[PDB]
Amino acid sequence: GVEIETISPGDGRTFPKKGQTCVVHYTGMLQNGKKFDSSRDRNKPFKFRIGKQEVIKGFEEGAAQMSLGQRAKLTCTPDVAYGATGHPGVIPPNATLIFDVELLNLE
Repeated sequence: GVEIETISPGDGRTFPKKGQTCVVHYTGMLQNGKKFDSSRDRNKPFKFRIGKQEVIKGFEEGAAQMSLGQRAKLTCTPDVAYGATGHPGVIPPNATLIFDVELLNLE
């Protein structure tokens, strides 16, 4: 269950398709917790492609439901990212993730 809460500006028409490699200034946030990840720290804005199951399921659907210049606010359910397992030491079991996602890409 990916629940978008869009902060408005962008274009709203350049939608991500297959065979497209995109660039995101994401920022992790644990719900009822602190930060765990930020692409804004390293200033390398995480170039990745669409469809090849690189990212988790919750971030993959939320990326496709955006457009260029937009600023979303994800809420990834446990069953789509880690909630059975949990990423070891970093993400606990049965976790619900919060993402500040900005798509400033190409293609």
